[PDB]
Parts: sequence; C-alpha cells; structure tokens
Amino acid sequence: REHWATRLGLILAMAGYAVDLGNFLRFPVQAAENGGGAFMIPYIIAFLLVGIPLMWIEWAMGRYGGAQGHGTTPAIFYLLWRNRFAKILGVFGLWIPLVVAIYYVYIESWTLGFAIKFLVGLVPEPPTDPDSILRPFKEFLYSYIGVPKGDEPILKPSLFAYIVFLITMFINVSILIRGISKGIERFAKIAMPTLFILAVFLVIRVFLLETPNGTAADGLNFLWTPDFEKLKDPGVWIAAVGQIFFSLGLGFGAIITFASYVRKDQDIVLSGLTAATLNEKAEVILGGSISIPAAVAFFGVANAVAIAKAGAFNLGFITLPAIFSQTAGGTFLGFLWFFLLFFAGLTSSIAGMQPMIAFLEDELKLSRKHAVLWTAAIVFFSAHLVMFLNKSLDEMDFWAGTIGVVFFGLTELIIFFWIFGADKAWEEINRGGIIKVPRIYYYVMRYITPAFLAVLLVVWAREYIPKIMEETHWTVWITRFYIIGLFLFLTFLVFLAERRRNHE
Ligand SMILES: CCCCCCCCO[C@@H]1O[C@H](CO)[C@@H](O)[C@H](O)[C@H]1O
Ligand SMILES: CCCCCCCCO[C@@H]1O[C@H](CO)[C@@H](O)[C@H](O)[C@H]1O
Ligand SMILES: CN(C)C[C@@H](c1ccc(O)cc1)C1(O)CCCCC1
Ligand SMILES: CN(C)C[C@@H](c1ccc(O)cc1)C1(O)CCCCC1
Ligand code: NA
Ligand code: NA
Repeated sequence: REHWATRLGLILAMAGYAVDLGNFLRFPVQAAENGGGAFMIPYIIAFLLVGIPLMWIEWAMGRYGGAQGHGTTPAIFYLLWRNRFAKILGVFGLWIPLVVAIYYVYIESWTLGFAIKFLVGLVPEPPTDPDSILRPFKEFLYSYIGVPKGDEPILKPSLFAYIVFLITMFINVSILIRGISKGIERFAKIAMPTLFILAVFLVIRVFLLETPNGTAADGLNFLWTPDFEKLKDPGVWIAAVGQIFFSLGLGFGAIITFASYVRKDQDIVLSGLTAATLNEKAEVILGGSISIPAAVAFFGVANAVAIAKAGAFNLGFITLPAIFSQTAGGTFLGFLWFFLLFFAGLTSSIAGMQPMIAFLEDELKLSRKHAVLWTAAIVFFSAHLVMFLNKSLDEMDFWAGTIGVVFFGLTELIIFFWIFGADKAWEEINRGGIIKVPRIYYYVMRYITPAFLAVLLVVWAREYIPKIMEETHWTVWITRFYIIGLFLFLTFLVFLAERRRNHE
C-alpha cells in the first residue's frame, strides 16, 4: 500500500484538505453575523466537543482500514460492523466526496480563470457610488458563469471558463496520477507555504488600506467586537457547530481515505490535532483579517452589516475584486487573491477525488493510472450538469455537502464508537500516539459529540428540507435524479467488488 513519506507531508496534506475558500470567505461572514467576537465562545466549544473528537475518529477509522488494505468506507464500515447494511451506508462515504468534487472543481476553475484575467489585466475598470463600482464586477462574474438573463434555468459559461475548467481538471489529474507521496504530499509541501506567504502579504496589504469611508482597523473592530446578546440565540450555537464541522471537512470520507495511508503504528493523535489547529489558525487569523476588514475599509463600517448578509460568494468574487480595482496595483492584488483561493481549492479537490480513486484501487484492483483517469472522467462528465443547469450546484451542495455530511459524520460515530465498540475504538485512536487523548474525551465521543450532531441534523432537516422540497424550481429534480443514479452506480460497483472477492 502507498504511504505518506514524512510526518510533515501528512500534516500539510491534511491541513491542505481542510484549508480552502471557506476559511477566507465563509468563516468571516458567519462570525460577523453571529456576535462577532462573542462568536468565538461557541466556536471554540464546538471545536473541543465536536470538531476535534470526530477528526481523531476519522483518522482512526482510516488508519485501521489502511492496515487491512482498504481506504474507503464501504469496506471500512464492514470491517467495523460485518453487516450488509454497513456496506450500503459506506457508499455515502464515496458518494458525498464524489458529488461535491463534481461541483467544487468547477468553482476551483473560476479562481484560476479570475487569477489569469487579473494577472493580464482583462478585468472591468470602473467608473463614485458603491453600485457603480460593484455592478461592472457583478457582470464580469455573470458573463463568466453565464448566469441566466431570461426565464430559462440555463447557464452559458464563456469559452474561457470552459477551457480553464479543462486546464483545472488536467492539473488535478497531474497531481493525483503521481500518487500519495510523490503527488499529493509533494504538492502539499509546496502549496501550503505558498498559501501562507500569499495570505500574509494580503493581510499586510489589507491593513494598510485607507479610504474616506474607513480603515482596515475599523474592519477588525466591527468583526471582533463581541455581541454577547447573540449567545442566547440557539441558531448562533448551531452556526458555530456547523462552521467547525464544515471547515474541518468532517463527514466527507476524505480524511478517512487520507488516514488510510498512515502506517499501522504511526501517530494520529498529535498529527490530527496539529492539522486541525493549522486549519483554525488559517481560518481565524488569516481569513478573518482579509475579506471583511477590506470590505469595511472601503465601503465604511456603515455598510458592514449589508456586506456580511450579501454572502461569501458575493464577497469573494464581486466585492473584493471591485475594491481592488480602486487601489494602487489592485489588479495584481486581485491576482494574488485568486491565486490564493486557487491553491486553497486545489489542495482540497485532490483530496476529494482520492476516495473514488482509492476505491477503484483497493476494491476493483485498478492501477493508479486507470483509477485516476476514470475518476477524472466521471467528474468531468458530471460537471457539465453544474456548468449548464442553474442551481444544480446548490442542490448537490445541499444533499451531499450539507445534509449528507452531518448524517454521515453521525453514522461514523455510531458505527465506530457504539457498534464496533467504544473500548476498541478508544484503543484504536491512542495506539502509536505521541500524546494520548485525555480520558475525558471518551465520554465526549460517546455521548456529547453524537448528541451535538443529532441536534444539528434535526434542526437543519426541519428548517431547510421543507423549503427545498416545496419552494424550488422543478429543475432540481434533474440534479436529484442524476446524483441518486450516481449512488446506484457506486452501489453496483460495491456489488462487483464483493463478487470479485468471492471469486478470488
Ligand atoms: C447537462 C449537460 C448538457 C449541456 C450541454 C449543452 C450544450 C449546449 O450546446 C448547444 O447546442 C446547440 C445545438 O444543438 C446550440 O444551438 C447551442 O448554441 C449550444 O449552446
Ligand atoms: C442541464 C441541461 C442544460 C441545458 C443545455 C442548454 C442548451 C440549450 O440549447 C438548445 O439546444 C437545443 C438543441 O437540442 C436547441 O434546439 C435549441 O435551439 C438550443 O437553444
Ligand atoms: C454549504 N454552503 C452553503 C457553502 C458552499 C456554497 C455552495 C453554494 C452557494 O451558493 C453558496 C455556498 C461553499 O462551500 C461552496 C464554495 C466555497 C464556499 C461556500
Ligand atoms: C474541507 N473542505 C471545506 C473542502 C471540501 C469541501 C466541501 C464542501 C464545499 O462546499 C467545499 C469544499 C472538499 O475537500 C470535500 C471533498 C470534495 C472536494 C472539496
Ligand atoms: Na477549513
Ligand atoms: Na485546500
């Protein structure tokens, strides 16, 4: 079996998986809307009671499976619980990251496209008033994506956007086809320092921003001034638990697959804790110092609330580029921003396609070349739905990227810590550990952590599902039909895998 060459490479590859666009775009928006500085209270608590425990568990499940030559949940769940229902549940740990990758690589291609356009100066150049500056950039993004101008739910991506997507798929393949150590690990050792350097430069350059409407200090002020009155709202606590779960990328099955390349008696306790801490530092220190302070420095603290409510996608692809065009060398500054987002996305997408690759290698005995190429073919083909059907991305992101991940994360807990055995699971986590997991975490993993996820799943299901099922355009069924078919296809592959094993 393939293995990570160094401990540093493993940690950077794991942190690289976690650190993405959400760190620099989603977190700052969530924090500003939920108490600002006071949001750090439930954020840390969620990190201690949910994020950290579940991550140790996914590392453990991965390493345990890897020792027996299996990197994906259909096989791994069966090893933890020899039941037919376990293999089926395990399909979700293959289905979720595949479906997400189908839309994420496209989003990733946007950042490369924008990076190129900004580097060469092929960007709008306004003109005054905020709407007069934002609108040319709004249209810039809309023309790139091909946002519907009529009543049809049809996207029409520019030829440039399509070609960049092809290039982006090529780059993902180039890294993945070289394997774990010479590909993913090797890239992580280059991408993470580059990511850190670009982020620091952007933080510094943002801090120097001075406009008649305000400064960057006003931005850090608005964002970090505690509003403890919001701590009463359970939605804030739900948002904190949600943000922690999303940022660490739990319940995607990607962590499990990566951990399956960790040697049997190699540490996962400290390595896991370190990777998680890196994502958090990158999230609160770097992510919280760029987008929001810049938006406040330029538009004034008077528009800070409106900016936060506008969303993370508006902030990263419209608002920030618009502000850049109004600063000295902002064209190059825009390049660095999207270059940053691209590498952050690329380190995440190579991780997200690895489970499907690992399934074909471990269970269907495909060579790495064939496994990578076929995985890329599935992703590339399926991505045309996201590229041409409006809101297809939103539907996939809800079922797989939102509801699915919390459900699967809870499924991981129950199978590992309740079915497989809490004592066996506890030993499996701490085995080979440089440091040992504090004894208190045994009860957290067994009672507290699943309780939090259960609440999160129930609340979101009652809140969002009726809306999605009743107030959406009929075209969502196109996306639903296709991704359900993808599940059936993966279920069939699991069936072929067990029939091949019975023969050999
Ligand atoms: C779900 C993926 C399907 C999207 C494929 C859309 C391809 C768009 O192709 C369309 O072909 C037509 C000719 O038949 C042309 O008239 C249109 O201009 C062209 O855009
Ligand atoms: C998810 C599906 C995305 C829809 C793809 C949009 C393509 C719309 O394109 C349509 O293609 C038809 C070709 O059969 C032509 O008859 C129409 O003239 C053309 O507008
Ligand atoms: C779970 N949600 C809702 C967040 C995702 C998203 C997807 C679609 C969308 O319209 C907004 C956010 C997101 O993860 C996709 C791009 C990276 C930042 C946000
Ligand atoms: C840890 N994060 C945030 C990255 C993940 C992700 C998940 C959802 C999403 O909307 C964006 C990225 C991702 O790595 C999951 C597997 C498929 C590629 C993206
Ligand atoms: Na993250
Ligand atoms: Na990443």
